[PDB]
Amino acid sequence: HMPANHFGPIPGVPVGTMWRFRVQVSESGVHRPHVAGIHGRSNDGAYSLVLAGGYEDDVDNGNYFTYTGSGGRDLSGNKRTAGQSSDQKLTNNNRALALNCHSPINEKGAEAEDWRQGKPVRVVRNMKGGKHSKYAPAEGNRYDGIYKVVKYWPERGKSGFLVWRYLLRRDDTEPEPWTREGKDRTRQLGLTMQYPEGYLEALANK
DNA sequence: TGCGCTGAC
DNA sequence: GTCAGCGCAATG
Repeated sequence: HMPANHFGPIPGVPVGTMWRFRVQVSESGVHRPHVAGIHGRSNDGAYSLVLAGGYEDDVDNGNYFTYTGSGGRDLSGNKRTAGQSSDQKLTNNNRALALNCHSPINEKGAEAEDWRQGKPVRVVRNMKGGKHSKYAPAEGNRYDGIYKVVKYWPERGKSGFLVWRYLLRRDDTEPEPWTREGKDRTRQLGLTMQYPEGYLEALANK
């Protein structure tokens, strides 16, 4: 098993792989947290993240995307999601993603000096991101490859509350699964949606 | 809309 | 131990 702090691609899991549920993506090692959008360690960096349309400030343009940090929410009442209700902070997961940027951690945001030297982040796109993105898969989760953090900065989001934003750019030798070349690669690799054992059965009989 | 669960600390 | 949390096959 790859360690939890493994940076980079997971051996045996090619770009284009698909899983129906987040828990499955977690077991693959691609994105360990089954809920959180970012998997990171505040004093190391972020190993992966998921675009699932959970934050209104996310902007997905394929090879480039602006990701939103987590937090700035009031999850009281034993919740896991809510609208913005407070300013986000460059701590925990947000500090982790910032560390991937090839530049000294800056409390006011920073820009990378040769973004390609930054730490790699595995990116997964979820179907729920399809309401505001033409790159999200129609179903489940899809591993889209390695991206790097070009820069990050704070600014008020659509809600009026401060949010941390990150510009990610793809840096992977395998083709993007959404392009013509990528769909051919997926076909060539024979990749198909991974469902839990007995899921389809419980779906049909249902 | 709240629960069981997992990773970070 | 405590807390964060881009889930969800659930439930009204």
